[PDB]
Amino acid sequence: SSVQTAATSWGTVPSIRVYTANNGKITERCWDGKGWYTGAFNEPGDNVSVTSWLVGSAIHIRVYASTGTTTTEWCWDGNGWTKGAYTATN
Amino acid sequence: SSVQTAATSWGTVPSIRVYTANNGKITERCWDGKGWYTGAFNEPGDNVSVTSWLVGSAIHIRVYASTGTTTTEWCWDGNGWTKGAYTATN
Amino acid sequence: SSVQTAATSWGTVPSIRVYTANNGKITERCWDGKGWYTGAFNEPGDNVSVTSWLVGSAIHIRVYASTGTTTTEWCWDGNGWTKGAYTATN
Ligand SMILES: OC[C@@]1(O)OC[C@@H](O)[C@@H](O)[C@@H]1O
Ligand SMILES: OC[C@@]1(O)OC[C@@H](O)[C@@H](O)[C@@H]1O
Ligand SMILES: OC[C@@]1(O)OC[C@@H](O)[C@@H](O)[C@@H]1O
Repeated sequence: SSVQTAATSWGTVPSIRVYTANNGKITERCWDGKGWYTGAFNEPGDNVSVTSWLVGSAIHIRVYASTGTTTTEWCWDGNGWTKGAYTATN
Repeated sequence: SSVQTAATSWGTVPSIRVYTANNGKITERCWDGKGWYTGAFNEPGDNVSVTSWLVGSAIHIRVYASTGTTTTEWCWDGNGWTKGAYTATN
Repeated sequence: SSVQTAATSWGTVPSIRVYTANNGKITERCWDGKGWYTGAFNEPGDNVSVTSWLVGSAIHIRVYASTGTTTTEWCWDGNGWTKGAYTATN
């Protein structure tokens, strides 16, 4: 068994976020051009995917964390992570 | 065992598509700014990845669905899903 | 058990890169508008994710290859793949 990752990036420098699912926990490593550091995202999950988009200079991130058949969406919109409206009927 | 997801997004609103592989079947949930709904994509696969690109206002999506060592590419180019030219020698 | 893929794309044609983890090995298939071909990326790993960004017309790619709890970052910046600075404490 190996960890499972998901990655997103924005800008030209760039900024990168790498999410790793490891033993049921998803953590985040961050690059903003001057070294990797540990991000504020730490949530349960066995599987992770991510997407992001810019609006001007403002980044928006969506992380999809799944355990069993339940997927939880986590949202970054400039001022902290929040749970999103995503639902699915798996 | 957990489901496995892949996500893409475009624009600023934005639009988001989340693909979930669950028990050998890949389905699609969609956001266009006003609620999540079930998309037209429903194909067999144990693993999924996705990428997309805009040409002006027109979205193009590629979904890579894998079962065993066989990966099938599915294409959205504005008027329905079609099988793509992707091949690999896995 | 199925192979596991990750995909990225850039431009409008577009260019696409699809990475496949298969039996501990990650390989790359490439589209630049006129057929799929095998890319120069061939590295060990049981899991793969990818992100990319344009700077003008220059593509930059980051591939995250994981075996066990160890993730290795591979970088394309226009002139060959190189190992990146990414670390994590998994
Ligand atoms: O500046 C770092 C940070 O705020 O960037 C946005 C998100 O990736 C956060 O989890 C992360 O801590
Ligand atoms: O408007 C929704 C839709 O047409 O958007 C493009 C694709 O994601 C389709 O599967 C989906 O049904
Ligand atoms: O032109 C093809 C190529 O150079 O494109 C950039 C990377 O995807 C490489 O592995 C690949 O061989």
